Amino acid sequence: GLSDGEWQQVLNVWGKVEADIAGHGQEVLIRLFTGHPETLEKFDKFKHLKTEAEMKASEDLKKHGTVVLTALGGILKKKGHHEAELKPLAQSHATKHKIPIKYLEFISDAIIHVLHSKHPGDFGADAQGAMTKALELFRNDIAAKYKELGFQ
Ligand code: HEM
Repeated sequence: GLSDGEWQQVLNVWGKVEADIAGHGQEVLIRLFTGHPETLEKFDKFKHLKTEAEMKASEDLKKHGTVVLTALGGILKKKGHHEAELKPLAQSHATKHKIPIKYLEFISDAIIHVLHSKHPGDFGADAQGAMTKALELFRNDIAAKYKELGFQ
């Protein structure tokens, strides 16, 4: 649960992402894959990537980063009223992709890391607080659907 002022911070930060969605999406995925190499094994289309240089050169990885962040941005713009947008993603991630909730924690922290890396000194303590709360809400509502499905 976020206040109006917190949502305002979230959507202000998101404007930074929307200025270069593919570059942010690329770096988020590279941070996830290099920090947590077990996550790469969930992607049949990226498992061939052995080095970060290969990851950086991959146009399909940048494409997938655009898909991921476009979906997250659509959810964030709902300011918590995201049941319809979140349900299909929870279902596909539990039943088809088999993504444990832990990996959603990993990517949440990766988003925070990339924001500081690309906007050093321009991602303030209030903005980090609000973004973290928004990603926690997203993860918690997915977790509720995972529990319904019995997925671990
Ligand atoms: C911010 C969180 C994320 C968002 C919004 C997101 C969004 C999406 C979307 C929109 C798709 C395509 C449609 C679908 O299959 O449902 C997708 C595919 C996928 N997601 Fe996620 N995702 C997230 C996190 C992750 C994480 C953490 C992993 C794994 C570590 C992951 C693994 C996958 C895989 C394996 C695919 C299928 C890729 C394919 O082969 O083309 N997702 N995701």
